[PDB]
Amino acid sequence: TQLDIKVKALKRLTKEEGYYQQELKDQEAHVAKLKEDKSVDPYDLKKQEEVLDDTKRLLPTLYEKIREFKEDLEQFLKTYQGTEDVSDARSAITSAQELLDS
Amino acid sequence: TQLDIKVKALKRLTKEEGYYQQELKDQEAHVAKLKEDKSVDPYDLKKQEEVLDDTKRLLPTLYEKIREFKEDLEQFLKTYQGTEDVSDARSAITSAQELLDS
Repeated sequence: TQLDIKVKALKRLTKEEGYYQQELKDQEAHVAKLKEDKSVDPYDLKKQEEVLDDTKRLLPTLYEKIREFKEDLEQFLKTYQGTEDVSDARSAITSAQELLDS
Repeated sequence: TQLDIKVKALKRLTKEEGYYQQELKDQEAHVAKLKEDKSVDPYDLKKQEEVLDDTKRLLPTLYEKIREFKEDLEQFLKTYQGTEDVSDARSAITSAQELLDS
């Protein structure tokens, strides 16, 4: 059903954001360790910093799509006359909204 | 040691590529299913295709960094005089090279 497709599209986008946020947190820990050790060569620290920057640039566009996907689902629900239970859809919208606000 | 830092830097990049390659494979499976179903609204399919395209854009820059990190490690080894066992380094270089050649 179209409802099901729109809900899964959003649920899968928010799950991916979580996945990417794990990576980003793990990379920052690694850069923190190198930055704290003054015996580390600035070039080896830079290689790692430049990689973090790349990962980070991914998030902005991801949040742009989470918003579109959320708005799409919300607009679809305002005129929905079907018989399906829309609780999962509402719950998906709330979780996405929480993320955008955080 | 500087050797260990360079080896790890590279090994973590090749492990990241594998992670991102899983995400990509899972997204194409999803888009594939929506593309076969002709009952699906062009816009819902498009939402998914656009996301796939983004995921893909991430790989090229990732391969560029694997090569740079590979070359940095290879260059470091040409003049290495330490006492550490460099088998792990050579092994890291080989896996990275396989990836880039595939």
